[PDB]
Amino acid sequence: HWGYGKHNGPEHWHKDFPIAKGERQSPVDIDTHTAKYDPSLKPLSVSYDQATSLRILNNGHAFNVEFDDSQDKAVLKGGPLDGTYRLIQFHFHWGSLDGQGSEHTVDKKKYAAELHLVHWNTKYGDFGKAVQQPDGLAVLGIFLKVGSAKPGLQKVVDVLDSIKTKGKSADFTNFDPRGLLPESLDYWTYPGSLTTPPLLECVTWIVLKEPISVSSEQVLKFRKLNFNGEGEPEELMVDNWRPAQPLKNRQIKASFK
Ligand SMILES: CN[C@@H]1CN(c2cccc(OC)c2)S(=O)(=O)c2sc(S(N)(=O)=O)cc21
Ligand SMILES: [Hg+2]
Ligand SMILES: [Zn+2]
Repeated sequence: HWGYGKHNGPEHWHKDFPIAKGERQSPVDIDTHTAKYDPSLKPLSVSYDQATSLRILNNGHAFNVEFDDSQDKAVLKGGPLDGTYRLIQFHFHWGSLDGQGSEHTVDKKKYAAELHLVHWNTKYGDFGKAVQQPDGLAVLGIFLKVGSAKPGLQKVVDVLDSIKTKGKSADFTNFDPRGLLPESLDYWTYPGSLTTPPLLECVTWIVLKEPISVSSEQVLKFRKLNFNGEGEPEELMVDNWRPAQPLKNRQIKASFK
């Protein structure tokens, strides 16, 4: 199956998923000088106060924290969006070194990791239906740089022991995602896709200008996960990121000057 290795990495995905070569694929490099400042952009509205996390699991590609998206508990609104988007899960993409890991790049600069808070448009009924629409999902991209520790990430870090191998999951209730947000909500936005197969072009990418910083040992724990299941030969989960795709006939709007 697809993965991030030489024989099943991103440069092979198109063979099983032709959309890999589509017109609005992510991630892309964000050129700060050619991004158009759009004054008609509203501020983002991130309502994560009623967020209910439930479980965290290693799905072979990364660890995911899932939330109870049965009701509008943690929604994203405003910004370039029209409609309410419910939070369903969040994951990370990191590297084997501190100078790579982010999918999106700013002026060709890569960050240690990138957090993705995934939401689906509520006018579509369920996630399954949202993925069949050009405006079905909204993903909040947040870069992570190495520096001081982010206290809000530590709770996630401690539990990685329990989900070391593919398929393992653990209960992860009462987690407040608000602790992983930067001070500023200034963003860049553009229409794109999922960065992993099936590579569907249903996403409105909202990438924040301000990155959060985590410690060296915090991201270190990330690199100790396993792509493989228990028993199989160990394959360290690192560099689970896709390289930037051509921007093509698209424009990146900035919510700031
Ligand atoms: C592996 N695909 C990931 C999980 N998803 C998924 C799960 C079930 C079905 C499906 O499509 C039919 C997609 S997902 O939509 O939550 C996302 S979003 C995303 S990223 N890096 O672009 O943010 C990676 C994945
Ligand atoms: Hg779509
Ligand atoms: Zn992602």
